[PDB]
Amino acid sequence: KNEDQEMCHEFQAFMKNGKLFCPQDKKFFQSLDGIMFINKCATCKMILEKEAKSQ
Repeated sequence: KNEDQEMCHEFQAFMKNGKLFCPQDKKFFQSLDGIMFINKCATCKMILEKEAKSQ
């Protein structure tokens, strides 16, 4: 429920077995939703890199 457990909600689908390919179609930048997701993209990506430090 809280974003403190699943910060990546839409980008999650962009994860291929632990591989987050955020760089896909940022063209959405031409819109607010795109400007937003794109802002959460580069960020949602580092969210996965954090799991690599736990193990």
